[PDB]
Amino acid sequence: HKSEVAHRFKDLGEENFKALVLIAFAQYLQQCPFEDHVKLVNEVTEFAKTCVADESAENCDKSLHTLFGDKLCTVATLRETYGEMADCCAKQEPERNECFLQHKDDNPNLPRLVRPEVDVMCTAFHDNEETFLKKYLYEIARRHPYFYAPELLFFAKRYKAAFTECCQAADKAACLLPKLDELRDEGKASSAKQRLKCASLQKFGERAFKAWAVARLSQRFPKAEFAEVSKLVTDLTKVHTECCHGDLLECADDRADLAKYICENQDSISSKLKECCEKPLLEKSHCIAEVENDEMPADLPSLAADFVESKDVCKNYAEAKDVFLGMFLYEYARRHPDYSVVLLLRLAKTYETTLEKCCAAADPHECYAKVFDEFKPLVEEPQNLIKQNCELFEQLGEYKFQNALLVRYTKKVPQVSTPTLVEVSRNLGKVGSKCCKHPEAKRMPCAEDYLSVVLNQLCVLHEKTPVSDRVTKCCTESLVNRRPCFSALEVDETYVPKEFNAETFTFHADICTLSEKERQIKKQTALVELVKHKPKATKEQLKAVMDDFAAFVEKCCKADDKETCFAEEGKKLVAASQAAL
Ligand SMILES: O=C(O)[C@](F)(OC(F)(F)C(F)(F)C(F)(F)F)C(F)(F)F
Ligand SMILES: O=C(O)[C@](F)(OC(F)(F)C(F)(F)C(F)(F)F)C(F)(F)F
Ligand SMILES: CCCCCCCCCCCCCC(=O)O
Ligand SMILES: CCCCCCCCCCCCCC(=O)O
Ligand SMILES: CCCCCCCCCCCCCC(=O)O
Ligand SMILES: CCCCCCCCCCCCCC(=O)O
Ligand SMILES: [Br-]
Repeated sequence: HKSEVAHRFKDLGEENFKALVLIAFAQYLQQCPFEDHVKLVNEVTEFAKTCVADESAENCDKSLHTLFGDKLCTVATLRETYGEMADCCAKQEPERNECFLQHKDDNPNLPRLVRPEVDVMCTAFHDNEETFLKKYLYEIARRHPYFYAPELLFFAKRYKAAFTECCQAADKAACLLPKLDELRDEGKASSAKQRLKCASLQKFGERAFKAWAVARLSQRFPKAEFAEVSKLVTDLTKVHTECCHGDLLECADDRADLAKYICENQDSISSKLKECCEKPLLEKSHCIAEVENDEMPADLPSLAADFVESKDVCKNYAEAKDVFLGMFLYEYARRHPDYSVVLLLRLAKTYETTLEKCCAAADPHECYAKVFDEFKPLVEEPQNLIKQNCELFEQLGEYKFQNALLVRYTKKVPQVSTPTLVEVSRNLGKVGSKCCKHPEAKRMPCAEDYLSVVLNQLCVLHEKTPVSDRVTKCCTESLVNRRPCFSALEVDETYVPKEFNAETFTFHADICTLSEKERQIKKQTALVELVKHKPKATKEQLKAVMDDFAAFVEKCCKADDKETCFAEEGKKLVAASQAAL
């Protein structure tokens, strides 16, 4: 096509084009005001319309990379505001585009966004909806400059739907606030997930990424042949490498080309792609990544024929070790969508270690005859953990389950800050809430999706502020051994009980006026501090103190005089608690 800008406008549509141009500029000019960005979008949009009317109009034949760079270099305050970045304007393309990619700021030093009152939000949405939504699209994009632009737009459309339905309801807040809390949690997870994959591609390697992909794609597309899975995996690895380099237009085109191939080869891939493949180009790649797993071929044979019995195991392996191990992973994963990818990789590393030892031993066939038995323990450990934890959750409920986790983790690593302990424990209790609702066959995959991001954030915080070598060890082990390591941590036998401090256990009536959330965190912060002072306390002993405290609040929160109840009846609860322990 002669005009890329015209081709994108016609393909995306005016509304979507204007929103993506706003996000693109906001992620590079993170310190320019919203009104400045609106003017840029309108200037690029009117030029695009000139090219849609006549593709041979001036500058309509230029690259979108050249047009983006030219506009960035027209900003008059560029040097004074961004310094080094302005020096990219002295370079020619393609060196200027690479220079801009290298000078984007990951940490904008900006104040946190404060959720306004519902009525203020709903009044703003009504009087000027586009302004309200684009202002917040700008605020988020400047704060998250590496978040894939098309996905941020998909979240904005979700936010629009929440405000449209809730701002005209009877209890707006009861409708909207639970939705904004869900969208925020989903957005933070996607950001962390996007950055984690790129950091993994560099730390663990391309071979490692490809094993992960073979396993996941064989679970989603079980009827596809190994060679189609191997093709999609080779292509998916190229898209991830480009996307992780940072260029949005290059990432979007690679992703779209792969979507086009998948949709032109559905009969050779999956029966669940019909609707994703009818959707517009902007949403096709996203839809495919969320597609449900296809049913597997009804009768599939045992894996022992080709992987244990056949006399040609060591021969087929030596011919191409990674192809053979990939075929094993493909065959095991297609049959086990109920497993985590990391479990399937543990089973693959066990077969590889076994073949490496037995294929060079006096008698190989006998040496590896019982390999499938080495897989049973690896499968039951994660399976039992899921059942045990999902059972304890059902008997307790989210908050109490979170509190059961709090005591467990505080005793395992008591050096961790009380705030870090409370958040991690609350987050993990949420994974259990959501995943334990899914059925047994989707629980382990659910847990992996969320634990991957919960644990890496924990390991990121620990790198910055290290406190335990045992956490460092688990955080610096093979990613296949990360969760098993954390789960194997035992109660710290070396920790010295923290010294008592009355204030930490001093409570006021301000608690009765707090939200459920703020009140839960206050109590949980105190439970952490209790276990830190009395780490040898038994579950019978702690339940007693917790039962006594609970009875204290309800009472002093119901007493004609409260400020005194909390003070007097609180000096007794503490002294009796100290004695029981
Ligand atoms: O396979 C793993 O090791 C895994 F990471 O954890 C786990 F199995 F889900 C688990 F063990 F944490 C539990 F408790 F949730 F089962 C997951 F999530 F990848 F499966
Ligand atoms: O695996 C564990 O021991 C772990 F505690 O997670 C967990 F137990 F699986 C869980 F409780 F978070 C749940 F809900 F997923 F089951 C942790 F911290 F190691 F990941
Ligand atoms: C990501 C695109 C968002 C555009 C619309 C956002 C509207 C919600 C504003 C209030 C949310 C503030 C952040 C929060 O939920 O804590
Ligand atoms: C695309 C087909 C072959 C490419 C990838 C197959 C590699 C086999 C993985 C065996 C090692 C698993 C452990 C790991 O890398 O994390
Ligand atoms: C000059 C500003 C250019 C901004 C245009 C950005 C276009 C990105 C949208 C590409 C469509 C998404 C493709 C995909 O992810 O499958
Ligand atoms: C060493 C003296 C400790 C003071 C006693 C108060 C400790 C209770 C804090 C945790 C309460 C648990 C909350 C709950 O069960 O709902
Ligand atoms: Br910490």
